[PDB]
Amino acid sequence: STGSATTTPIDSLDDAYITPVQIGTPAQTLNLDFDTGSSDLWVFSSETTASEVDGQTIYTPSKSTTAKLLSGATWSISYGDGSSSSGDVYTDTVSVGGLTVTGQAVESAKKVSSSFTEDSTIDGLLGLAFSTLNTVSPTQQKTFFDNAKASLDSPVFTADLGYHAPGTYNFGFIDTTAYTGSITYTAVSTKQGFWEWTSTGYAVGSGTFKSTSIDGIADTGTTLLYLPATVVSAYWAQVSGAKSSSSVGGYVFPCSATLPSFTFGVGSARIVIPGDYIDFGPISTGSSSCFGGIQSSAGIGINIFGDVALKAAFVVFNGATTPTLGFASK
Ligand SMILES: Cc1cccc(C(=O)NN)c1
Repeated sequence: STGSATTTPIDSLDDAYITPVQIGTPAQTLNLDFDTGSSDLWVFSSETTASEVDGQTIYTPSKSTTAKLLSGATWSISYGDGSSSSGDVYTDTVSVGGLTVTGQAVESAKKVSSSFTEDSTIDGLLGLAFSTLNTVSPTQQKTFFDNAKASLDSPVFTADLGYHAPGTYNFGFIDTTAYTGSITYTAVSTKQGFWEWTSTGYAVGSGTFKSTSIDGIADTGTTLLYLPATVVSAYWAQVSGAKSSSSVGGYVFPCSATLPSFTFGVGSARIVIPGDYIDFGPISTGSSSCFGGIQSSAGIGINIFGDVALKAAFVVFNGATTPTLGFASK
């Protein structure tokens, strides 16, 4: 089997991407945020505290003939941006792009934090990191990909995120028409539950390539590119007027400035992030100060290849017995 679904930015800045997901019988279609940095599939639901729901589409398990309470199960998750959600669990049929899993753990939110309430476009998350990060207790549950894996033609999924445009998640196959050149594969550590790998270095604009190991995660659920402070300083030093602002919480620049590209290494291969990808617009409406898409990972504890980086590439998440990551230009 295979599946193929279109993923769509939620706003004009590509702050996140939503993918339609069919849950239950008859199908309830929810728009979920596919997140290779977490491992819970959770949704706004009929059980979510009423005051915390504002425009989201909800899953109602009582209306699904295939929904079964996972008795005694609870879940509770906190994300890197300080947001959080929690609730109980049902198993139900879940389909993505024609690929169907039965008995998928669907985590029903009883509580979500303010940032989820305030974003009407995201109806929940679909985690695609390793199942060892799943928060369901007392019995940890498997991700959609983990459950689908044995049935897939090939044990892989791919992320092809668009720049200010729709893209694609495929399951079970590699679309050889979706990238240029070759796919370069690189080693993955699963020890922290993430798609964790080591970049071979970077360059800024037309600058020479600095060979240096940068350990980080491929994380579709994170908007920006977070790298060591040395690397980020070297990037913004090439942008006239750029400054790190403690009041804003990162690097900002005048948008009258032209942004250089940023290149990262994948083995001997190179992925080039165009300068325009690194522009996240005015810090507040009407402001001439724009927020940077490359920020310091200092204090996060880990480097994060988020959407800014991944949308410059065709990315293979290879879930073979020994997992690997593949990157191609496109
Ligand atoms: C590195 C890290 C730490 C905490 C949460 C996340 C996550 O959920 N990413 N989408 C990632």
